[PDB]
Amino acid sequence: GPLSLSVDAFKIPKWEFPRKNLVLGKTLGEGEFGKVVKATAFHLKGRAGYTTVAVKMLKENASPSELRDLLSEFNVLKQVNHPHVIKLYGACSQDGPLLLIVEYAKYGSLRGFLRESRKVRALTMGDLISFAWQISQGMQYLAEMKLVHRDLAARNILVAEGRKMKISDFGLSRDVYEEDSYVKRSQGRIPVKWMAIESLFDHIYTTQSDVWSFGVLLWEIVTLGGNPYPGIPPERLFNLLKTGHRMERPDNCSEEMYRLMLQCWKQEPDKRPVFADISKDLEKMMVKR
Amino acid sequence: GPLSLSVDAFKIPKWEFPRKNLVLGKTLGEGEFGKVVKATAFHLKGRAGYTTVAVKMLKENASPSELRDLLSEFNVLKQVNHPHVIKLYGACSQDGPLLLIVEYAKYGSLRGFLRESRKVRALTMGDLISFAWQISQGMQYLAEMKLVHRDLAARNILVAEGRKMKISDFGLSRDVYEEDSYVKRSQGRIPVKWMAIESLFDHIYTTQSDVWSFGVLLWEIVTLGGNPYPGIPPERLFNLLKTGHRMERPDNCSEEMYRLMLQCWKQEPDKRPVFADISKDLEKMMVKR
Ligand SMILES: Nc1ncnc2c1ncn2[C@@H]1O[C@H](COP(=O)(O)O)[C@@H](O)[C@H]1O
Ligand SMILES: Nc1ncnc2c1ncn2[C@@H]1O[C@H](COP(=O)(O)O)[C@@H](O)[C@H]1O
Repeated sequence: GPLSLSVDAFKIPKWEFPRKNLVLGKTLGEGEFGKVVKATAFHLKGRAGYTTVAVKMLKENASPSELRDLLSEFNVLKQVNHPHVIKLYGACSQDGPLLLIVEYAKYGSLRGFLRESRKVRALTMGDLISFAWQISQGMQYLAEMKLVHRDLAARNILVAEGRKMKISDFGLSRDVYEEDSYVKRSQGRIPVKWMAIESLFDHIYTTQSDVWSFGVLLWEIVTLGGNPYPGIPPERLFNLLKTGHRMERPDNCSEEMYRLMLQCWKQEPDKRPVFADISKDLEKMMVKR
Repeated sequence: GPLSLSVDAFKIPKWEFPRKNLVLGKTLGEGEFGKVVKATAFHLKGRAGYTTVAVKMLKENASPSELRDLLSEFNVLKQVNHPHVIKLYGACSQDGPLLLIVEYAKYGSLRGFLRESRKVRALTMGDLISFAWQISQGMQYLAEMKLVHRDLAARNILVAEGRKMKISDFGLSRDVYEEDSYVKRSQGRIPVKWMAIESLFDHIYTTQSDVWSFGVLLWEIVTLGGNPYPGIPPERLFNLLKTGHRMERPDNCSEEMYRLMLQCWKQEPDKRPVFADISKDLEKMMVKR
């Protein structure tokens, strides 16, 4: 089937890194299909000595779906280059488990980062605006590359040296040059509280649904890593969304900032801003303190 | 789409149990889509007082796929009744998260049970034969009900009072009355080292692929919860299987018992035994000590 084809195609070099020059350490976390360890790499891509890196691999008892997801992420990270997208350095596919070697972000996920802090780490409203703007810059680049990310959420943004945002977790990202949408027949593996209404009901993914997710991500940033639709079971989402309900304005959120989330949540996909608009909105709030 | 339909259909009574008569306790474990807690239920289905039960629910940030899986398991457990299939008592769908209330197996999963023991808990070869035979009895009942389980593995068999086997985890089970196969277009969410060769390559599931999985389950029992194809990455499975390689005879395994696993692993699905044969084989080994 499609996977045995990919696996053989794959197994039969700008990117291959020798296993014996990689040393694995502590677990940094598990996503939906991969597990990430901290690692160090010897003589990696022209850098002398060791370089601290992160490594993605399959978990115990990986399913065909997870393997496909990992090969997919690999295939996306090859094409992609932007100071706010996590950077890929190589892979080991030749004599052990499949491993992806990516850029190490020292502060971990944005969720964890935000949950460890408070608002006056002490973060200003400016820092949060700055975080949202960086991610938005990255999204505009991907939307231009014609890639739908699909899984935009605070747990999937990493925080690197300098508090730089890195968009992460490309297992579920899809190419949309041809038709400007990705449509998936069976049920998506993306959490329901981050999905656009039309992805939920109709299985349609576009850059405009990434904007929806970004809106939820904004809610996460502004609340310092709160849980969306708190206390509401995911199954109530169908009806609550289609009857026009949205999350209430959170505390420590200006009128203009809440207007931007509501706008990312418009039922009609074409009424939502594009990432360039979102970027221009956050810049404007930044400069007005 | 198909899910919003199910969720509404569902939300709009032999099985409904009042939430306020259920009290939740410690986590017992997480599967691929659900999380299970220990629980106690007041006045459950004609039983006076409290009854210790297990409860399945959605994890944090459940995806449409996981929700569908949970509704599916619910829909299967309603139809099913056998002393070696986990028993369903009710659900709470009316004013909180969706919860399935099932029979509590006090020894947990068979994997954990077996890994905690040694071979002379001290378990005889007879006890292991007895375990395999019970599971096989349950599988014959399901195959007769025209249900493909799909996810047969030691982690998905529970051990109840009296060391009774209970087949568990019905999220992925499918009806096959009409056509005697379940075929899934996209990539399965079942671990690759338990899948039949034709499920791996061609996405075909039948009672005969359940037999394949059972063969792997037998390997797990006989090794006291060993890890299949140890040290071999799941992605090498395509080629290793299609070139006719299988797991070597493990230690503490008779010739006749190893013959039964190889037979469950025959490339051609029609050359594998049916569960009734498997049952008759294990009975025969039992009685010859
Ligand atoms: N490059 C990285 N550097 C540090 N931690 C990471 C990195 N990639 C992933 N992680 C951690 O592991 C988790 C799972 O990653 P993922 O499987 O890509 O969603 C993340 O939420 C982070 O906690
Ligand atoms: N009825 C039950 N009684 C005790 N433990 C259970 C029960 N159902 C599930 N578990 C535990 O939770 C794990 C996940 O269950 P599942 O999500 O059905 O695969 C199992 O592997 C067991 O460790």
